[PDB]
Amino acid sequence: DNYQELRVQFAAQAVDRNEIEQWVREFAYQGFDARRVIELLKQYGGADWEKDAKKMIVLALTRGNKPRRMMMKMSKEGKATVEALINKYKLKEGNPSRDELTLSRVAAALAGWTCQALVVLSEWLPVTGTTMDGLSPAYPRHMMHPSFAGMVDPSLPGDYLRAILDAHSLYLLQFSRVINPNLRGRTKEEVAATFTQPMNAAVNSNFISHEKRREFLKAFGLVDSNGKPSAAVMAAAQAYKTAA
Amino acid sequence: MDNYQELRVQFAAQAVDRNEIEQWVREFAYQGFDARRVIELLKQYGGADWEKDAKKMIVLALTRGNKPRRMMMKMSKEGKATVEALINKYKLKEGNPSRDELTLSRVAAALAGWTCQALVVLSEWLPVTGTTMDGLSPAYPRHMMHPSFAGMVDPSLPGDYLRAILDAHSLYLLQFSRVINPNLRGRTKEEVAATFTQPMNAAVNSNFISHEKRREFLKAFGLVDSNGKPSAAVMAAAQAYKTAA
Amino acid sequence: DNYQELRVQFAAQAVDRNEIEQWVREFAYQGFDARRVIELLKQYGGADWEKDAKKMIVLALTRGNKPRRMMMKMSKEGKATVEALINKYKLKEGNPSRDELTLSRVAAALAGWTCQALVVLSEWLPVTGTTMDGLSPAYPRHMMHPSFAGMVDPSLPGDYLRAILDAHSLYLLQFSRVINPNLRGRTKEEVAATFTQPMNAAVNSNFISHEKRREFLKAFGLVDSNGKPSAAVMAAAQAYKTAA
Amino acid sequence: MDNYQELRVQFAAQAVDRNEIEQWVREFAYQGFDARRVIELLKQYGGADWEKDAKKMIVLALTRGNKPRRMMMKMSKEGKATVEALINKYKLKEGNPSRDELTLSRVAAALAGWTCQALVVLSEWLPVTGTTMDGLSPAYPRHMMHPSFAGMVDPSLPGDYLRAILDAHSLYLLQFSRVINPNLRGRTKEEVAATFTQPMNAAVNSNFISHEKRREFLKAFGLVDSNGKPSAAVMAAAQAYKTAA
Amino acid sequence: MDNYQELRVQFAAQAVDRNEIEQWVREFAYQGFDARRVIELLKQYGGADWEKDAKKMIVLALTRGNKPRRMMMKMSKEGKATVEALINKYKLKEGNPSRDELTLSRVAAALAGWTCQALVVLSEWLPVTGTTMDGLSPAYPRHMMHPSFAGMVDPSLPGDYLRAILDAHSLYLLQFSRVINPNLRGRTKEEVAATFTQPMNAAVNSNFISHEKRREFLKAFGLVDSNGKPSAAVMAAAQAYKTAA
Amino acid sequence: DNYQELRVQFAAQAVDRNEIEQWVREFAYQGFDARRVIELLKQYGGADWEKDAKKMIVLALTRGNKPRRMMMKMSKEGKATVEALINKYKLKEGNPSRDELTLSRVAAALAGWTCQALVVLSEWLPVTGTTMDGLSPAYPRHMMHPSFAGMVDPSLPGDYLRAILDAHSLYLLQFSRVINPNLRGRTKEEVAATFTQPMNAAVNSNFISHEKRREFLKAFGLVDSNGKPSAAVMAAAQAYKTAA
Ligand SMILES: O=N[O-]
Ligand SMILES: O=N[O-]
Ligand SMILES: O=N[O-]
Ligand SMILES: O=N[O-]
Ligand SMILES: O=N[O-]
Ligand SMILES: O=N[O-]
Ligand code: NA
Ligand code: NA
Ligand code: NA
Ligand code: NA
Ligand code: NA
Ligand code: NA
Repeated sequence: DNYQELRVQFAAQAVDRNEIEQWVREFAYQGFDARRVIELLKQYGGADWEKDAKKMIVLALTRGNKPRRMMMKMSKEGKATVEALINKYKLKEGNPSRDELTLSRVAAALAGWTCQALVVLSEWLPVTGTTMDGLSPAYPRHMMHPSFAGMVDPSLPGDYLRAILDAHSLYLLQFSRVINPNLRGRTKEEVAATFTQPMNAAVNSNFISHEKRREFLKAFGLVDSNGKPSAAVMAAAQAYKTAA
Repeated sequence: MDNYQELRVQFAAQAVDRNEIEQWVREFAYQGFDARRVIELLKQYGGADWEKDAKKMIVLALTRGNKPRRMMMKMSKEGKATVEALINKYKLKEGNPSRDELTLSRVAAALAGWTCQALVVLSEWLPVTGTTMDGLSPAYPRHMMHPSFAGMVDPSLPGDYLRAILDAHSLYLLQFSRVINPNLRGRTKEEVAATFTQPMNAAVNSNFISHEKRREFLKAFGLVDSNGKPSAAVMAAAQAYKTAA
Repeated sequence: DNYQELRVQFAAQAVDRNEIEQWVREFAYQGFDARRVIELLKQYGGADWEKDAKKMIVLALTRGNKPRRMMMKMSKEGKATVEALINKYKLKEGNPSRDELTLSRVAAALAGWTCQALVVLSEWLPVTGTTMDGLSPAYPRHMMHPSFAGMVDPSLPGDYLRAILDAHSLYLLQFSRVINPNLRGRTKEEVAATFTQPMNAAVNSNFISHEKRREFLKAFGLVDSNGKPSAAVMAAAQAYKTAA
Repeated sequence: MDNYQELRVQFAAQAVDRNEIEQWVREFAYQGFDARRVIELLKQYGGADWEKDAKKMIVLALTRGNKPRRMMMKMSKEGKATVEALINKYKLKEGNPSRDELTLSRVAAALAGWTCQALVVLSEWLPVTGTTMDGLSPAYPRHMMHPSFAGMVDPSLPGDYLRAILDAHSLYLLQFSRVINPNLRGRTKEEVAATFTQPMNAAVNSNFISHEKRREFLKAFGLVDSNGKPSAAVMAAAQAYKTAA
Repeated sequence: MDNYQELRVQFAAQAVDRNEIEQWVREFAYQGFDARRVIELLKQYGGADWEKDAKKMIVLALTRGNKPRRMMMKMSKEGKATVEALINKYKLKEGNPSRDELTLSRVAAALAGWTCQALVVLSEWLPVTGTTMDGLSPAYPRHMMHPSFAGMVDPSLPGDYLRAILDAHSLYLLQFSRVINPNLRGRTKEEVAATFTQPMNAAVNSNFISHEKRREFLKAFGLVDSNGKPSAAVMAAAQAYKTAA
Repeated sequence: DNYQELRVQFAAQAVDRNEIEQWVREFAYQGFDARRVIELLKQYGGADWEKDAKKMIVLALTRGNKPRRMMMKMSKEGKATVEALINKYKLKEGNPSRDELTLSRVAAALAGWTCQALVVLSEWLPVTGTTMDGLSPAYPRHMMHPSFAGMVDPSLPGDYLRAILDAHSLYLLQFSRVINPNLRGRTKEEVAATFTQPMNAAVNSNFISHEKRREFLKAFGLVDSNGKPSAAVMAAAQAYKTAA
């Protein structure tokens, strides 16, 4: 048994690009499992799942991702509603197994609705639309949640895709610093290192086709019928370039 | 079949109803305290004695704070006995307990109409005195000198008038928050504001005391005129908050 | 049961200034209970209480307020005397109940004698008279303990009262910083925030009448027969104004 | 008698044999991992499946890191199942365990000849990308972009050529060590170098893969010519490391 | 009746007797050690061997310190055995125990008349050497180079002469306190002085060894003349302490 | 029993310089017991002790003084050798009793060989000869371990002795800072305060006579036949003078 010979023979094995890249995708970072999230919503929720999901998205966007914590500072009626949601959907916090629901996961799996809701919810978010407008004129409300990444069509022409992601990153920079106060004294590049992984995971996920995602981007007014980013997106992308 | 992509796209096609969503926002919003429950508990525990006891507890809250066991350690024998009896009768707690528990601060907040009037008498015995406030803004409104005041604000006031009322009140909240907490020593105005704006806005926007009755109190307190326009003293304090550090 | 109506009716209740101010006084900060202190001294001490109290005042002023701690660095004779005092008077430390004695409480309750003793004890105090003299010429020794606050007549004309308290505060500023080393890097205003509460409590307490307190101030040479502060008091008040 | 001074002086008179002492130095030198044991364990646990599984584990090491339980917490259901099976079959551990335990990093290191080739494909999915490296030194050699590369270095190369190869590799190691560890934020080049030079030199000088076969890999990778002279890209990267901060 | 105000005012009318109060001050003053008890314990434990053992313990205190168990860990077999026997015989402890316990430092302090003389021989083996002291003040008095020296000071010396003696001694205490404690690194002269002045003054003012016998030692040590006037070397060291940092 | 009289009579006792200085030496700091180290080596090692000691010195100089720690990062063969050494010689770490061996103690007790080995081992030491050469030209390799102190003849003329010790201290300054990283931000004088005690202990120990130590210094080329330090020693001494 010549271990040195086994080693050199191993090195002589093909470097199969197709095979290796498939493994990369198989082992890639995944933030959440959209198909499982919806399956669980339908399972626990039955006939009530759609309305309950909408409530859970409003909760995620205006109060956060800790159901037991938010209950401590809430009206009697609101607390009762959340209590019932926890018991019905077995809601957890943070990053449990894929067989468990969280408020943030509901928002992410149903991003088409979430992003639209941001238009309505703007002034009740941790970073408001008004604040974003100070950084870039008419900042797109549809981009104002990490859930937006799942609406991005990665097959857009490179320059258009980059503009969409840079624009969205301007929000992510502000949002990350509000949610995690310890990121306030860190550079843009350092903060980006913390939000790019989940962003790219959703951009490149197998959930919602390229064509359907671009349809959402067009419906949201983020790109025109030719896929070119809106003036507001271009402004925000430029603002990200010079952001600190 | 179980087409989750299809279910997701049809979910996205459903109405994003502004009126419906805004109702949910209100249902799920931050609540600092439950005024109706506070008064219910006062009446329950206090019976015929609740009104007088509530006034005592407000004076206690405004001059000694929100820690009944702590304040008893530095008090006259007679005062200590009064507070001891109040704790046992009303089951008083410290800080922020459940909705089913009373605290001194919650009594003051639930009964803000009286609390804000009492501030006129109590000015020189508050943690931040009226005299101190006067150095920051001339003739500072005494009615604004407790977090309880937020529950007297009418959120339907014209944007500029509402902003002035809140900015003026925030001048006090800035000083008060720094005095009661030596821990919040070297932080900026905005960092201190982050500690008081959430409970402030919750009381401003709560369903307790109608918009009209709130404005009536503001008028009675001399903080706004018949049209809701803030007084000279309020405007002065709002400007002082803008330039405050 | 209309809770909103109950609330507005409550607001319509009179704001009785006399009633409210009486409550303020009833609930006011009290540092110690002078009447109880003397009662306990007489009870535990019997025929020996007066002499023992004098010893306890010397202990409080030259060693501090921790009887068990000071015993660890004391002559055999001194240790035995303190041991006996602890056992006889059940002496405690810090802020126990009003039914318990401490060395500092004895000094405070019997401030008339304590303040006179300071003349003799000056160079053995944590802040010496010599040190005080560097800050203000001929600093009044009678003011050199927190116990002095109980000798202040709050009915003195405002300017005279202010001068007395400012003069006393010059000492309190130095003393607080010696006893609590963490106050050394804090501003005068910040240090004042820590000594003004117990000071004012004693100034405004119901123990020893206005007339009798002013008699002490006159006997100590701190005010003249017309209540006007001495030159030394005025000097110290001015020194406090410009102190850091 | 028991003359310890005499025994000590006669000990000092004994040979200080350079060849003997240098052999002891080698015997007792730092070892980061045991390549022969790694391959033995792979063959033992894997059987007919070991080669394909090893390739998977190398891709896993290079794109997700050295913590199999941690990476599983953010992975597809299918990916998680593959990794779970790999852990159970090969008894995978994290960090630096005993010689009798496999880790993902050890698989990559023991099979560096293949690992370094895979880096050409994997460039844009590594913690520090090839594109990032190109900004620091133009056309940075992809084959050098893993600590595994140290095991491909022939220590018998002429002094200047060896130094260039190692300096060029160290440019990557500087960036890589800072990226994977936010803990090593505000430290200098030399302080970061202190964390990677020991395992680097151990692999460079190890008895695994002959000097001649190592140089053959370097030649095949286009890093040196037929005489062992480093490529233009290697020289550029060596210079970049000199002036790096 | 129980008129506590009356009792308090009549208490204030009682004599504030300077002589009586000053006696109490002395009774209750800080005591660092009890010299009479130290010598009693030495005689008790040591019997016929106490004098020689005391000298050994003083040499031990001055050259190794006040931790007998610690010093044994870095000592010859013979030295260790001597110290071990001394610990068992005299029940030696570290730091500051009760009056009924001996320490090495207490032996040196209780027998300061001999300790200060031994410093002349021991100069170059102390934590701060005489040579080091000479760089700060020329011909620094060796007799002053231990805290034990404080017990040789006559507090009845004229104010200026006493101050000079203590200032000169304090120059050593400043250096000594900083050397034996790496913990007291970045503190000022006054902050270091706060750590040594209390035990210094206690020994200066203690009832052990008469004022006259203390001055006799000072004269014998060449530190003062027949009139109590400090030597040139003492004056030089006093001036050095004034300008020291 | 007059304790004051006993005290003054004690002071009247002779200050015997011979007696006192003998006690100083008896109680002096000792880093290790060379005679005991060799006795233990011979006892545990029997016929193998000399070869094993050489291995242990190479271990001490190239890996350090923690046998169980170094084993964790070592070849299978090397680990087995060290394991056997630990079991045979009952090797410990740090500062155990004199009846226990450590790797550093073997190197120190057999310094004559250790110092020669440094010539061979230079580039594998924590501070290399190459590094030392940057500070002082042709730095003497024989000085590059704390073990060297036991080769120093304290009877050398003062200037020659000082030059030897200053030269050796240049290495000790660099070495101490590498082994103890917390000494990096400390002054030369502060670092010296940590290495001078063990240095002087070995310089002045009763192990290996003055004549034999000087013979080693001459054989190592550190002094000439007249005891005068080499040019390299003088260079290093000067480098220590101006070192930070
Ligand atoms: O991790 N986003 O599918
Ligand atoms: O928390 N104010 O309703
Ligand atoms: O608290 N002084 O009565
Ligand atoms: O640790 N590389 O053999
Ligand atoms: O503490 N000296 O008596
Ligand atoms: O401590 N050296 O013998
Ligand atoms: Na998404
Ligand atoms: Na309302
Ligand atoms: Na008093
Ligand atoms: Na090899
Ligand atoms: Na005396
Ligand atoms: Na040695």
